[PDB]
Amino acid sequence: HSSGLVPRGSHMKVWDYLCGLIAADGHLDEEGYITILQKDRRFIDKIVALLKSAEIKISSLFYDKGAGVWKIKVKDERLYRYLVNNGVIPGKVLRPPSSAVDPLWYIIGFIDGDGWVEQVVKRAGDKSYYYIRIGIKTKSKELRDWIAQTLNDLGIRASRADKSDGYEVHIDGVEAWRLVPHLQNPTHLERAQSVKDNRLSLLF
Ligand SMILES: [Cl-]
Repeated sequence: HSSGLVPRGSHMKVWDYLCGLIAADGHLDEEGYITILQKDRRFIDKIVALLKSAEIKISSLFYDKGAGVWKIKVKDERLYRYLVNNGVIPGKVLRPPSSAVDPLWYIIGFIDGDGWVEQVVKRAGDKSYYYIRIGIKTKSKELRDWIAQTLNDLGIRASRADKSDGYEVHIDGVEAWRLVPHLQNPTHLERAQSVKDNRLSLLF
């Protein structure tokens, strides 16, 4: 019984997921093209499969040797319009998506596109307990604020931290484990699993 995939069918979430993914890792250009950038090729493969599923044709897929990333080029008017109507501004500060986008699925997409998984440590009676943190960093304060407030509204606790080079939202411990099954980025999934390797993990 296979799960943890981006939903399809009558309650599909492909576009909502892609909205967050592309907001995180994409750029829309003057010509009407969407370019999705990812370093990790096995994640690239999953994106390609999702786009195929949505009937979105790929114009090109090429490894930018300079930047060190794979670029998926897409030329699709309906997708381009959907994206620009959900805070994905063309050029080179993002806005939150509208109410019509499934917020949980946009946020998962965004985590997959540009978030990270790390192990943090809580110090208790002279011992170090490890637990996972999912983090997003963005230059848009408005988007960061919305991600945090939106997760809080869903009942998934999130905190905020302001860094010299950007605005962070943190989803820790149990809260992160509530998102992991939905993440498509295999690097996230492996790093989450690594916390169990510690002799002292807070939750395992
Ligand atoms: Cl944990």
